[PDB]
Amino acid sequence: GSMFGCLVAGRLVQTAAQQVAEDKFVFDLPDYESINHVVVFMLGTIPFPEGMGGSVYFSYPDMPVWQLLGFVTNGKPSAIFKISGLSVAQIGISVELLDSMAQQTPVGNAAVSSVDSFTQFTQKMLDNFYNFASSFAVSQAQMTPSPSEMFIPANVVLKWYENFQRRLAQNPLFWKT
Amino acid sequence: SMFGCLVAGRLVQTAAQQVAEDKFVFDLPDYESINHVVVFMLGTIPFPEGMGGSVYFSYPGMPVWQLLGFVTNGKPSAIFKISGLSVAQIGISVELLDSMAQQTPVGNAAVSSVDSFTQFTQKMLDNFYNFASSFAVSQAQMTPSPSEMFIPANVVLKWYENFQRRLAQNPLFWK
Repeated sequence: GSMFGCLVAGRLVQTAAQQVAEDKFVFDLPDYESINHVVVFMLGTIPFPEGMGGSVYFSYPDMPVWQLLGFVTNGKPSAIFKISGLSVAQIGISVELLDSMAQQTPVGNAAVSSVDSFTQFTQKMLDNFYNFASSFAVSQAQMTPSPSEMFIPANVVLKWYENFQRRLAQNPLFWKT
Repeated sequence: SMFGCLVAGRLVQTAAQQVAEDKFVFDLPDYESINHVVVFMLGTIPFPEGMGGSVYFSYPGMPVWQLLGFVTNGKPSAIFKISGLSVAQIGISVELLDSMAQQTPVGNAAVSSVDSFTQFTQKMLDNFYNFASSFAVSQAQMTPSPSEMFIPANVVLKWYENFQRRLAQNPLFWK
């Protein structure tokens, strides 16, 4: 039956999926270049049969190409997936065996966490630093022997970042007021 | 029922509590585990012409409401970041679109607060530079390590001055 919902921010919820098989459902995403995230969820009307779950796929025609985004289950009946990166795209939902889904690997870049904003900035801050500062990095063997010339060890970046991750994992709001 | 409400990872709720002829409420248990909430129109009942929906969030402390954003006929769905400010509430108030136009949502789909995230970026920048600066060493004081790379301290300072200057002009210039 009709057990799935598909949502793109700014548009109306889709609840009528084309059934391309007994265990497969497909939504169309028109003008998908505009879309960063998709919300896929169970309608709450029909649960997954025993031992079953949902494998969520995305497809952009080039012909099609199905990339595994993640999963939807009875205990986790909704998810937000990032579509950015990878006119009419498709969202596919395959009803699979749970033990089969357990051996599948969804593409990284698809998962959305409560920490993405903080992680994205910090990584881009350090990348920005690297691209700028590494052009000036030198080994000791390469230095013009100036006794008072000040330097900063490059490996402080990794030590700061590793510390940042530990602090972020323990509390995403360690920095707040 | 006119609206749908979804905490990402949980089951969608579609049975809003009408508390007034123009206001609707969803109850959300355990808000400490709530990160993303999706509020949308079911597509059964549209707003009357000239009206829209202002979405508010309340968290206990004692209940304080906050403007998350809007859902309208023009934009029938919206995603809101919640983590960052055990039962919370999503409130949907039917308002004039002209009234909603002068309201300022604290939130965003990516961050709970535009101003709190600005504070985050500024603190991370300062914390990183402060940490890195601490290890400043003159060539006279360096202990021989052939496989270590060193950055000129003035280059590090220049990057820091550049980054905060650029972060000021456009807080999202990095992305």
